[PDB]
Amino acid sequence: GIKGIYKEIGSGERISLCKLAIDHLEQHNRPLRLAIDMAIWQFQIQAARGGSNPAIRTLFYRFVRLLSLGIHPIFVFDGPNGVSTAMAKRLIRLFGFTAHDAPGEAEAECAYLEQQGIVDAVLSEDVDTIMFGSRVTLRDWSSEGSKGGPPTHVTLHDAKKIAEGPSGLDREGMVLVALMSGGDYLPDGIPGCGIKVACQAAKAGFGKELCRIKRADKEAITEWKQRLLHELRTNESGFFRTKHKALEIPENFPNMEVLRYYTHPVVSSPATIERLRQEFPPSSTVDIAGLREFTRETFDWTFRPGAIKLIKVLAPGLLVQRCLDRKKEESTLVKGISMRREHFSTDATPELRVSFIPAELVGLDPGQEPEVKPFDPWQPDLAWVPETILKLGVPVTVEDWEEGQRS
DNA sequence: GAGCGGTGGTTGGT
DNA sequence: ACCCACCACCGCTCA
Ligand SMILES: [Cs+]
Ligand SMILES: [Mg+2]
Repeated sequence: GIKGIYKEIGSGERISLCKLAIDHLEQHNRPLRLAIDMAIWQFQIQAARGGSNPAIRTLFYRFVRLLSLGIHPIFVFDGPNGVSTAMAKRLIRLFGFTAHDAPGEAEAECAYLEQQGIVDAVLSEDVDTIMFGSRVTLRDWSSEGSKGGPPTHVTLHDAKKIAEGPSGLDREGMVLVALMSGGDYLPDGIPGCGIKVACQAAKAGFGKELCRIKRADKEAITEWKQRLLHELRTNESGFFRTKHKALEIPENFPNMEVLRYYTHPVVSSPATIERLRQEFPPSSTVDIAGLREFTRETFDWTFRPGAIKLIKVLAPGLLVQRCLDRKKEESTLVKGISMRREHFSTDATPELRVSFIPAELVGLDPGQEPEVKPFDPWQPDLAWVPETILKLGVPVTVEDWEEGQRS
């Protein structure tokens, strides 16, 4: 669920992470904060094959991507109300990211962080998060189009734009379409009533009128239900396309308790949100010797090769992350810039081509582990890094480069 | 989760 | 007793 929702609210805007991240960093003068439901991995991560722990491995590579976007993730886990939590939590930590346990459903807790200002956006499996208070929700972190390769884009959904848009659906309206047409907890709903007639009741306000009703008031329900049931068997207001005389409404319906599960979901306590306001983001500091230990054991990246490869794979990410904390000791991170580009894979975010020493940047020496065309972690390597990030961490190397081009 | 073609049911009109 | 378009529901397919 919700089956067929995107025909009503639109498919979302397909934008890249880079652009969302650098735009935010430009307007708000600090990195984008993202609550990531941990359910997105389950059925996207188990397609890698070979080696040791391919599921954990793609998680590893996506975390290195999150570093290179300069994004501050908080990773959210379902509570009591394939990829292993323990592992995963340990790797979230080695990367200097944050792991958060929801009291109840992760989707609900995410939306709640966003609406409390702990994060600026939710990245989820779908837009269920909108029924839960979400305003800016992402889905489908994935390669762009048929270009089969790097996962660079997400699909962005904007609750305020949807509610104003052709479908008019808002949080209270969708919730009504979930009750009748089916959701996670009540996959049935009103039998025989699907998305098209449910969206027609939502734009007739029936979703507002019910989310405003307490469950105690029993008198108010019947007036609402009898009213709704009457427009259904008659279509007196023209609320719908046709008339549904045989569309049976169950006695239980509406199930307020299931309704309340959306309108007042089990989310963290106020004290938890307070703790979060002060502890997130934390000191984003990647544990280098920790990742080394992890990768040797988890991925069988053993001895010098493994060390080399961990250096190559993590150095561009560590450069971005170092830039956003930070005579000319800018050189400790960047040796030079060679070129500029506004590539479509970032919706044309300006990038500069930075030269750097991988092994020096990471801090590992491969000669201190056993030795058993090639990549030399002491030669310069070259990454494309967003300009806006370079001007914050290495301002004078950008200026020098900028003067070189004028000349 | 989401798309897609099929199937069977409801409505309004032939 | 038929069509007709629309819809809702099913089963499969890809992750
Ligand atoms: Cs239904
Ligand atoms: Mg869901």
